[PDB]
Amino acid sequence: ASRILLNNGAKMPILGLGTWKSPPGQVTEAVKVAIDVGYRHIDCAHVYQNENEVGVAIQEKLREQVVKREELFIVSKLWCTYHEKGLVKGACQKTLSDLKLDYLDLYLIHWPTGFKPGKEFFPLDESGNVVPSDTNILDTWAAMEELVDEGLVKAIGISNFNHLQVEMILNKPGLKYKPAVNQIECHPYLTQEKLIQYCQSKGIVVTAYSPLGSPDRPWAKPEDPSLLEDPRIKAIAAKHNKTTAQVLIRFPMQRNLVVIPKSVTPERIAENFKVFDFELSSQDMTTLLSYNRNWRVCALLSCTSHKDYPFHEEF
Ligand SMILES: NC(=O)c1ccc[n+]([C@@H]2O[C@H](COP(=O)([O-])OP(=O)(O)OC[C@H]3O[C@@H](n4cnc5c(N)ncnc54)[C@H](OP(=O)(O)O)[C@@H]3O)[C@@H](O)[C@H]2O)c1
Ligand SMILES: O=C(O)COc1cc(Cl)ccc1C(=O)NCc1cccc([N+](=O)[O-])c1
Repeated sequence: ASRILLNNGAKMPILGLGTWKSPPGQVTEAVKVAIDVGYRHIDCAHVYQNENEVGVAIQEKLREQVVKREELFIVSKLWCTYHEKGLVKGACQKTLSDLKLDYLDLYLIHWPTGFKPGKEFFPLDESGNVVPSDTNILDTWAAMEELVDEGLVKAIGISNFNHLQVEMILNKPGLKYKPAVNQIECHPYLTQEKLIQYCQSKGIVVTAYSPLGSPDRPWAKPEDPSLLEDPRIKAIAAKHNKTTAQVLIRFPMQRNLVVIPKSVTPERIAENFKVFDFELSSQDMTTLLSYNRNWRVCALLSCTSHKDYPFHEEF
């Protein structure tokens, strides 16, 4: 199937286009190309500073009648400086206006860590620690629920929540809507088995981010492993007559995950979508899982003393 059923009763395309790092001068064409070659899910965020340009492409393909709005699944995320109850609707509405949408299919709490509101996305103290917000994830969640009840978003969810944090929301007193999605880092070097089964056992769909290991991440170092260049993965790809990226994308698909590879390269946007006509064997799957090294693209030293920092816990 190309879509997975969420606990809100809506269907979500299991392949989407990521947009973090997509330059504002190239992401309009990248999203236009993606829609033209079949993509119906775009992963966005205010903090990525390119929603206006992504929105230009969405609007143009709607206008061109390449796609209908109902056929699209647009996702964005509440940035950390907007966890306060009074700031959530505005933050959502700014994203909607930029994306030139009247609703989002899914809106996520981007990180469990709330930061001091202001112009700065990472407000810092003199020693470089991030300045927290005294807002907690359950009050932020109640504000997310209000967005559903106002018709601005069809589904709400979370991202980078560890299993204790997911658990806290599922056990929130008065919980009105369960999280539909937990969007987390996942690839053969960070296979996430425990957190994934926990979420799936609760009816929470997991989206895998950085599925290719985010080779363009701005903090990359030489010592770092490289999925795309791992000869063991290259060999599985060769066997299947596919590219390494195609294998890295099909892998989470077969674990019942949604996956959101990013590219601004038209040829790779198309390649990355051509993953619905081959199957990895159980053995291939277990082999790729065996490459786990608990290696994370996404974690910040500036946040490690925040009370809600998600990655001290095992999972
Ligand atoms: N929730 C959050 O905290 C969070 C965090 C990180 C990421 N995400 C989302 O997840 C998306 C995907 O993660 P990501 O951007 O970190 O990295 P990614 O998708 O793992 O990797 C993107 C890198 O791979 C390259 N690439 C793409 N397709 C390729 C192919 N077929 N062959 C060779 N190289 C290829 C891209 O190059 P070109 O673009 O130059 O083609 C780019 O440098 C993000 O864009 C964002 O939407 C969410
Ligand atoms: O977060 C993403 O979607 C991708 O990563 C980005 C993207 C942009 Cl535009 C800016 C900054 C980041 C980034 O440093 N994310 C890591 C991060 C953030 C917050 C808290 C944490 N944390 O660990 O508590 C980690």
